[PDB]
Amino acid sequence: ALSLDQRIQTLAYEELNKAVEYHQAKAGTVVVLDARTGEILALANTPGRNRAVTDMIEPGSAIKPFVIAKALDAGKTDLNERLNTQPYKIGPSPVRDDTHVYPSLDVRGIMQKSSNVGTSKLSARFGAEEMYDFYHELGIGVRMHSGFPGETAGLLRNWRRWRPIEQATMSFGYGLQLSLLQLARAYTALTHDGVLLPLSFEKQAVAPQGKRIFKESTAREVRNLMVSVTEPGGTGTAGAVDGFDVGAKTGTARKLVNGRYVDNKHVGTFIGFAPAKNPRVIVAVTIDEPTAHGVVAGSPFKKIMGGSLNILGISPTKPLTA
Repeated sequence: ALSLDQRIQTLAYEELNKAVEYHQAKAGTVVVLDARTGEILALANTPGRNRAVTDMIEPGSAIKPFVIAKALDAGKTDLNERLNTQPYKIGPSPVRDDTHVYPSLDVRGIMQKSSNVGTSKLSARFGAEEMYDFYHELGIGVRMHSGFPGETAGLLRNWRRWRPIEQATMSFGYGLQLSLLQLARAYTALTHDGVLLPLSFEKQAVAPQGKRIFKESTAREVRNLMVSVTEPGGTGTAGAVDGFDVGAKTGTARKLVNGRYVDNKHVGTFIGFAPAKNPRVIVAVTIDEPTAHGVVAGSPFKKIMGGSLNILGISPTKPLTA
C-alpha cells in the first residue's frame, strides 16, 4: 500500500525529462504531494541519486510565504499595512528587489512581486531566536528519516551566531538549507489549514495528526495572497493553470558543493498548490543548472499540476480562455 500514483508518476517523469532536455540542464527533480494527507503521490528524478531526498538546497523565494505567514499569524502586520519597500541597508549591506524598485507595497504586493525588502522587514519584526525556532518548526535542520540513502538533516545555524544581515537573507531563502521534500513538506502547513504534516510514502487510513504552526485563517489568507504570484502582475505567471487559481513561488535556488572552493550551483525552482482555496495537490519542481533558453521550472510545474488535477477528477473553478 504505497501512496504513489502511477498516472501521476508517469506524468511527472515525462514532463521533467521534457523540461530538462529542452533547457539542456544538468539534472531535475519533481515532488507531488496530496496537499491534505501528506501522501507522496509522485517523486521523479533524472538518472542518478534521489535528489528530492539527498540534495540540500537554499530555497530562495520559495521560503518567503512562510515569513509572511508568521508575520500575519503574530499580528506584526495585517492586510492593510503599506510597507516602505525602497532598497535599504543593514550596516553596509544593501537589501534590494531584483531588479525593480517598488516604493511601497502592501503584504499582497510583497508576496506578488516576491519582494526581498518587504520580506526581510517582516522578518526583522521578530528576534533572531523566534525566527530560528520558526524555521526549525517548519522542519528545517530536522532529518525526515525517509529511509533513503544519503539523506541529511539540512542546515539551520544557531541563532546566537546570526548577524542582522543573515536573518534578512535567510528570510529570502539563503544561508539555510533543506531538501525538496523537506520544502514540499513545509508547504503542507499552508495547504492543510496551518497544520504541518509529517509526509508518508504509504497510503494512509487516518490521515495523520500533524503539528499546528499557523492559525487556519492565516494559512487561508496566505494561500489567497499566493494566487497573485501566478496572475498577471506576479513573478510566476509561467505556472498559471487554465481553469484554476494556483498559489505558488518561483525562484532560483542554490546547491552548495565542496571543497577547494565551494561551488554555488544555480537551480530553477517552482513550487505551488491548487485549487488555491481548497488545495488538493502540492507540486514542486527543481531544474539543476539550465543552459539554454523563470519559465524553466514553471512550464513543467504548470503541466504536472494541470495533469495531476485532471487525473484526480478535480474540476476547474473558473472559466477557460484558450
